[PDB]
Amino acid sequence: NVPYTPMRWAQDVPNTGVDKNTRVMQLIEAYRSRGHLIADTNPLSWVQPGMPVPDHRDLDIETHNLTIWDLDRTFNVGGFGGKETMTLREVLSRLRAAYTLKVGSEYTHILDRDERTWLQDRLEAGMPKPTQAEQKYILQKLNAAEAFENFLQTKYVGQKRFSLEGAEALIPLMDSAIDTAAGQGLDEVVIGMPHRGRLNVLFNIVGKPLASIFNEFEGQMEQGQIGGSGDVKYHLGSEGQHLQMFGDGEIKVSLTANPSHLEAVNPVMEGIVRAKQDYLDKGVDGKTVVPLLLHGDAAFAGLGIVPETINLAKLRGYDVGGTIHIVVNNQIGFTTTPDSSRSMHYATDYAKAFGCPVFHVNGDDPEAVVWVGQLATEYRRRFGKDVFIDLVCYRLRGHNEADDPSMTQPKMYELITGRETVRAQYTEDLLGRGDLSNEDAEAVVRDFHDQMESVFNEVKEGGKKQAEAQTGITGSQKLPHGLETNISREELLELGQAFANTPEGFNYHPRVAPVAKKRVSSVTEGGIDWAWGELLAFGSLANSGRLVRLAGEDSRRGTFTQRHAVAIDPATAEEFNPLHELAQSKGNNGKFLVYNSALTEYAGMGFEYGYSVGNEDSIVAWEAQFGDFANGAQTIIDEYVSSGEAKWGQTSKLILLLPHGYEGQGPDHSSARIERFLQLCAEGSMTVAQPSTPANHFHLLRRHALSDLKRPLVIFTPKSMLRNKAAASAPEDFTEVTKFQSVINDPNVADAAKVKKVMLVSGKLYYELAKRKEKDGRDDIAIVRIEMLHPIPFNRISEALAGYPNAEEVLFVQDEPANQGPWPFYQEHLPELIPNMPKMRRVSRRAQSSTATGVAKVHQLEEKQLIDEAFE
Amino acid sequence: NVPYTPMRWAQDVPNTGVDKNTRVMQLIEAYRSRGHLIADTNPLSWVQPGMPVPDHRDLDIETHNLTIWDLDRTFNVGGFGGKETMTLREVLSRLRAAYTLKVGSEYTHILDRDERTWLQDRLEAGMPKPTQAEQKYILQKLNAAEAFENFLQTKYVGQKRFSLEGAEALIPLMDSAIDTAAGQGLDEVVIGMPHRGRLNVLFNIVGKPLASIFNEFEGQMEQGQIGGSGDVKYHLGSEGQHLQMFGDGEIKVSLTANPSHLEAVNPVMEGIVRAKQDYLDKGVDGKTVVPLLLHGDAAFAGLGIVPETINLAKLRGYDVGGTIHIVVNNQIGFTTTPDSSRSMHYATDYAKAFGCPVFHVNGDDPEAVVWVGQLATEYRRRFGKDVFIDLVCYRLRGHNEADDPSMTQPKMYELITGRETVRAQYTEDLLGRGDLSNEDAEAVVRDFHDQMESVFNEVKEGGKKQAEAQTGITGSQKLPHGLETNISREELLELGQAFANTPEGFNYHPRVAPVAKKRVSSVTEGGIDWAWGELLAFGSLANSGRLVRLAGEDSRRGTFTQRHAVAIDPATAEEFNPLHELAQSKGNNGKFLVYNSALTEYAGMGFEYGYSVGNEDSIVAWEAQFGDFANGAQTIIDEYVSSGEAKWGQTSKLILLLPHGYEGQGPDHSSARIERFLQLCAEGSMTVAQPSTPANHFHLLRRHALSDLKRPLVIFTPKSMLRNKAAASAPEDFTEVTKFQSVINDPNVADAAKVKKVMLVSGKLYYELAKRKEKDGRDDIAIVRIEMLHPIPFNRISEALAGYPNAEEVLFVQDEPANQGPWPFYQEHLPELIPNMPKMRRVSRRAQSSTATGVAKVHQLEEKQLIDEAFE
Ligand SMILES: CC(=O)SCCNC(=O)CCNC(=O)[C@H](O)C(C)(C)COP(=O)(O)OP(=O)(O)OC[C@H]1O[C@@H](n2cnc3c(N)ncnc32)[C@H](O)[C@@H]1OP(=O)(O)O
Ligand SMILES: CC(=O)SCCNC(=O)CCNC(=O)[C@H](O)C(C)(C)COP(=O)(O)OP(=O)(O)OC[C@H]1O[C@@H](n2cnc3c(N)ncnc32)[C@H](O)[C@@H]1OP(=O)(O)O
Ligand SMILES: Cc1ncc(C[n+]2csc(CCOP(=O)(O)OP(=O)(O)O)c2C)c(N)n1
Ligand SMILES: Cc1ncc(C[n+]2csc(CCOP(=O)(O)OP(=O)(O)O)c2C)c(N)n1
Ligand SMILES: [Mg+2]
Ligand SMILES: [Mg+2]
Repeated sequence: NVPYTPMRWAQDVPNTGVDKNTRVMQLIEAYRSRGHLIADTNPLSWVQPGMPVPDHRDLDIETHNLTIWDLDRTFNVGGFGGKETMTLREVLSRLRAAYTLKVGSEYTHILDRDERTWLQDRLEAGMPKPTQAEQKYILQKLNAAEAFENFLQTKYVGQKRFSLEGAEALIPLMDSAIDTAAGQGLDEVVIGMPHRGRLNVLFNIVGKPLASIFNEFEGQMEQGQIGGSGDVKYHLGSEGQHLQMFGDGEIKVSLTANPSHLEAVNPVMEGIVRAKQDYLDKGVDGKTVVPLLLHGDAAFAGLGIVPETINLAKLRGYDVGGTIHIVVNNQIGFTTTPDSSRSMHYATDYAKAFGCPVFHVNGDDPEAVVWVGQLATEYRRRFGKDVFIDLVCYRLRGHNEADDPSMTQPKMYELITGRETVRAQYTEDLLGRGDLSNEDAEAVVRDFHDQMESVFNEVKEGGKKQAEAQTGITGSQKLPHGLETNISREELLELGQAFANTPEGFNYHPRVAPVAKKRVSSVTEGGIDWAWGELLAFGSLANSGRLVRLAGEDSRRGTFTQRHAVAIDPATAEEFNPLHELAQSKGNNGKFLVYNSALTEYAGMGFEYGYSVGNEDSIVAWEAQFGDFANGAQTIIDEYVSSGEAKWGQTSKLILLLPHGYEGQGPDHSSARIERFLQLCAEGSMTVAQPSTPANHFHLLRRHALSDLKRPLVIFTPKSMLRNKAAASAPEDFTEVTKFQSVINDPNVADAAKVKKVMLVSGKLYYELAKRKEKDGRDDIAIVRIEMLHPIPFNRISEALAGYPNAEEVLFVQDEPANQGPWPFYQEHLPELIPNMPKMRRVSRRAQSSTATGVAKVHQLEEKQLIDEAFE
Repeated sequence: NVPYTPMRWAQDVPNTGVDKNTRVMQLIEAYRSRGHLIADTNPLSWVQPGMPVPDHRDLDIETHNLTIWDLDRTFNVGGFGGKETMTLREVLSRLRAAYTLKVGSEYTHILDRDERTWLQDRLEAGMPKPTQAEQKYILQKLNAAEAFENFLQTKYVGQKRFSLEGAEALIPLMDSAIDTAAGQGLDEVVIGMPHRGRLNVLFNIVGKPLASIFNEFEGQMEQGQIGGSGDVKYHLGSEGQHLQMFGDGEIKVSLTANPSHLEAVNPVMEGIVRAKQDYLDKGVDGKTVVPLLLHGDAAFAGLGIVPETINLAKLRGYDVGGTIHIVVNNQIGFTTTPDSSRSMHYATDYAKAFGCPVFHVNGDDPEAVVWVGQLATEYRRRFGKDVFIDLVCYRLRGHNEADDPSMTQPKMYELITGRETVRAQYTEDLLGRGDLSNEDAEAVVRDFHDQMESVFNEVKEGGKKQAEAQTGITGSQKLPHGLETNISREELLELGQAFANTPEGFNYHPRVAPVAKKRVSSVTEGGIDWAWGELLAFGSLANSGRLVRLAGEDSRRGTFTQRHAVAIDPATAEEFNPLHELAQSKGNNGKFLVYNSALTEYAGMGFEYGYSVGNEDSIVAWEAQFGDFANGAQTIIDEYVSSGEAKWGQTSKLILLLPHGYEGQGPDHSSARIERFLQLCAEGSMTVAQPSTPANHFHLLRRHALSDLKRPLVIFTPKSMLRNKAAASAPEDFTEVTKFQSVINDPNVADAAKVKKVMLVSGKLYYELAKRKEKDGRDDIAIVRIEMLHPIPFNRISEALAGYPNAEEVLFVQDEPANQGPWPFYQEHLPELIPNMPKMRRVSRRAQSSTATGVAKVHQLEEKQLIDEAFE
């Protein structure tokens, strides 16, 4: 059992052609670059049958024209090993000790010279010898891990727990990293992980009490929100403190909630870290909250969310100072082996796309694992980049504790069954080298087992409660009754002037300058458009002292060239942000931050959800280029935004801005899928709206921000109505009207006793129906708008309908096909809530498999047909 | 304007320490590895503010301790340039000519020695000088590209076309690759691409007639399916032939349809290629259909689907022999620059994760572009791997032709406006070197313009038609009336025996052997379970002579350990596939292929959809581990599966198998979201079913496969009912019952005149209601099952209800919450279709924000409450 190729027999060769010093330098370079291919990093003596084996002929002395006859000759090595001269025997010895034992390293692909040199120097010095106290501490942590698993196995046999047996070195690795961070003087560590070994990390790293975990197994579950539904035990989070064992440091440790969908926590935990860093406010030399992210081997190589999130690492609105990644490589999926899971040689090969170092370590050598953890945390602090650790280990049982792995992997489980554990091997090694006594080794085991037995008995004394029905979360938060959302006239004029107070030698672009002038004059003469209404809302909130963040694709300029929140000078390329300047000059330390995202919907929306959870007092909004591209983030909508409160008691106030409207641009530029969002709504989970005037958009945003109702808000924004002059607003609507309106009654009814038809509408189709009513002189019709879709404002609709006492019909008019839009939701729910209402009649487009037509002339024909049908 | 650092002044250094020959060899290695960092590959003299500049100090002679005084000394170079000895002046000259001009190359990261040597040899030989005929051919293609763009600009000013101006060298690059493939003797080339330059590729590469394109611009659109809705002009496909210009070769060229969602065509086009290769059947040395895939720079770096699809390249059921990738790098997104789009230095850095070569080429040197195209196609044929080309160019106008790019990128568009085009530069170069006459150069332009003018006039003679309403696609395909789907008794016994005809020294695993015995005995004694019913269906179809493909996560064994389609011997690890053996021994050349996928839902389902389009006569099925993970493939469901026929006239017969059932395993292991699928259904777009007996599943699959209705099928499969003994089937149900049943009436009604309540149910809740009815002895109830959900079998439901003439109530019973499951769909539609039916009454769980509870005791309490409410 020796891992190297034997020395071969050959004749001595002449020193002609390429000199032999050149050949020894090429050998040094080959080991530094490719020595990881023959390193002792696998605990099993296992080669997977269907995977390609890379060529490693570069690592034998025959390929470089050297021979056994050169081993005692002396060569120039140019500073290698801190020496100018050396023998080939000593060169080989040093290379093999540094690159071929229990740690394999990849770092030669890095482009910067100072980075490479730092790693090379530390990797060739070697691992320093640890003290006896340190060694005993590693043994205590290994014992805790294994003991906890065995206890649960014995007391709860059938129950599913996802054990860590085979990979117990994870606990001392995570402990090493957190300890190093506490020594550097940082503030917090945030963890995200999957199912494998979660209950073990909660108890041994985060500090969740043991009574809580035993209660969970007996069927008593802690309640997050009053009337909530809950979730399984390996999807929950917690908080705690960590004290340095040999130091005076202290750090805070947190773990975040997640669903079963793998790798969906990656963008969410990045956002939590960014929000916490922004609140501390320590600058460019700060970045004092550390992200620690755990993965599995199959998931890391397979799912596309992983590289999509790593791509945000060095961008302006997303940087968090680097991420420490740990991949638990146990050489198997569920029933699938690596040959069917990836086309890369290693699972951690995405690192080479981003220019980052990788460390592969054997999971049966605990002292090497502790060294790699320390070295990774130091690299992050100095260079501010991502680092990857690959922990090679195995899985002792099946995927869960009810599965038999021998059915599909017979030969692999011949090597696994009946091994000795990592705790047993380490105890034997220390007793051999005289580093520990037997009394000590026996106390370590006895003490921990007594502790667990004590707690267990205490938990069984208390009787078990019986099951009870879950009530719901509708009334668990209060509604803001009697809140006024209008600003003063002085405040409005100041916001207007912000766009005239340019810096010293700044000029606008000729096509942007008219927009600025109109903003300054409109706050006194009238004609405020949609974009200006939105910015007035965010600006007012930033003045009062809040952090406002807006992110999305092309969101600084706007997709439809409507926003202009940051302007650029054509001559010098200088930037200007008016509303941020005004906010910083009022002495409440408010901020208005606008960012252009990368081209992603899954990672984008996930990052903003995380930001809202990490800072409860910020106002965050994510914008989509068109609302039709939000189905690329369906996982986030279904697993976090729509259902997080009912499952975990985690609340958010994220704002989604989704453009919507039927205008003839085709099936992928027409609908944001209102019907889908209204399906997800129940128990008052979130608010859904489609306003028709800039002032009403202003009031909706301000009510959300100033209330104490911590639930999300989904708005359906316009595309063509942005520049419609019948939709503009007057200044009195921002300063004398006090509240948001959910139903707007018809403003052009001469006499209410002559009405015989009522039309209900939502959105931009109002302005067409109104136009036609004026042209044809119809005094028997009244058009009523619905601005808030969920919840249903049934008291207001009832009040409006009651105002027309001679009505015989009610029509519901929409632009969308009959199986889309708000009609399905309203035809089900509204008749129950208003019993005395006449039967409703739909007027819409026919039902379709796609969203809309692809021909423009057909679109125009359909619209004419629709409006004609509405007016008999 | 010289691109190199000037030679510096220094003193001569002594030849001591590290020898100077060693230093010259290190310089050669540095240029081979990192010389692309200073290559002349950008047509503009532009450096983006905000992007990091890599260190390239390795490329100057000072860092290797050499000086101007060494330039005329002679050194040993070890075969470089085919010489044993050389001067430092000649070394530098050769390195600069190979690695620093118009082509930059990355290949030193490849692990195989033979690959590296092949590339190195061809890259240092240089580009061979082309003939005059070849040069004139390149000029014809450049002219065609530019001329077409200018014509459309002049005749249709406002209309959106997404021009290729700035990147016209793409047309000769694609032509070079297709020409090389025709010389190798291959069969087809399949293309997938986005919006940028699509109408140009359709006319100049694929051969779509010009009349068709002009008609599109005048509003006359070609119809795909009778009564279809359509799509915009830059989302359509076509077919054609390509003849070799200087050869006797011929090849077929195809382009595939796609939606606006970027990069969603990547898995679909890979599947099309695999299906075509399988039909030709030329073996391991075949792989004679070439995939050619075009991207944009922002999309390639940002979206996660790209690396997820590249990861399938070398896997057993997905390999297609390599893919040629082209990235059109025009240095801008929409309004976003590379500094805000990626954290990699180049857009093509994912190549380094997979071990593949990259070529960067200047888009204003057309002869170099043609060389790189040829070299890439040769590399693919020899090594069978992926290859990446980065074409560096610019965008002349805005994102579309209605946008002003100076608002946000002022300095970049100072360099672009008023340049001379690539056609103009190339014409000037050839006239200078005496390679072309003026008469020739003028004829090239005049001839092409005359051709276009001719066609245009012809198109305007014919009058324009007026718009007409679109009718729908419901009746465009026929239903299989009078088809019988039963097999013979002889066929059933033969299928059974397949599991007894083991190879010579094969034995089953002890926990798999009972399953095999039961399969052999059940075909004569009874008790056939769910999994065996499914396999009997697929086996029968493979016997008749069809290719059957089943793919999914852990689909060979089954997630619930139920299928065992391939078995493994514990002693030797040999594999056995019974139903494939039987099919190949019947002389119709049938196949049963089962594969375990990687851990992906987006790339998995996309690949299977593509397979169904590439071979219309195959039976393809994709399986999900649980139906709750299908929201990771929402793009494919919404943009391709649900709506492809109505948009493009593209038909498919894919089968989706989605596990579903409420059993107490929590919110991410309970629902496949039936409500979402029933929203997408209209115009008879696809079939949705939830069967309750193995025989009925058998008949459903066989009706789909033997009919001529080319639409998809979505089935909701069980988890616990897999092993329920009340659900098993007898042999007569496969051999004497002729058809599939859509409604199953109650089999335990003594007297039909005493019934006073009818219950409607679907799925596994039947077996609980039936149980209770027997226990309590209720003769006033009848339970009726619905097996096909869409379309609605309203004639059968009417017939069943009419059989009970004294009924007073109808109850609809489901397990799902009230805002989920089939109730929303049925409460809307069923009362209209059956006017005389009593009012329906719901019995279900309450409405919820999440799918299900997380506590198991609460689940049991809810189920009891539900069934009690049903029975008064
Ligand atoms: C979904 C959520 O965010 S929590 C909703 C929880 N409640 C329910 O779902 C119970 C059933 N629903 C209902 O009774 C109705 O839909 C209601 C009460 C929410 C609204 O019905 P109406 O009375 O017709 O609506 P109206 O617009 O008059 O609202 C009344 C008050 O509620 C407030 N309000 C209503 N919806 C919201 C909301 N989403 N956010 C904040 N305040 C709200 C209004 O500001 C108003 O305050 P005021 O009394 O100071 O003027
Ligand atoms: C969605 C698709 O795949 S195409 C559907 C197109 N048609 C429509 O949508 C029109 C409206 N729909 C209807 O009228 C009804 O829903 C129907 C006609 C589909 C079924 O009505 P019912 O008579 O209640 O159902 P039933 O199951 O008895 O169907 C009768 C016949 O239709 C056939 N059939 C029904 N649905 C399908 C289907 N999805 N695939 C194949 N055959 C089908 C049955 O095989 C049967 O054939 P048979 O006459 O040889 O016995
Ligand atoms: C997105 C998604 N797809 C599929 C699954 C089903 N699933 C659960 S565990 C698992 C295997 C995970 O393998 P690996 O990442 O190696 O985890 P390990 O069991 O080794 O810790 C799969 C496919 C899932 N939960 N989420
Ligand atoms: C999935 C998705 N997200 C967003 C968009 C919106 N969109 C259309 S084009 C575009 C920019 C594409 O940039 P690039 O890939 O460089 O293309 P180019 O215009 O340079 O050809 C974006 C974000 C889209 N169509 N699809
Ligand atoms: Mg694993
Ligand atoms: Mg681009």
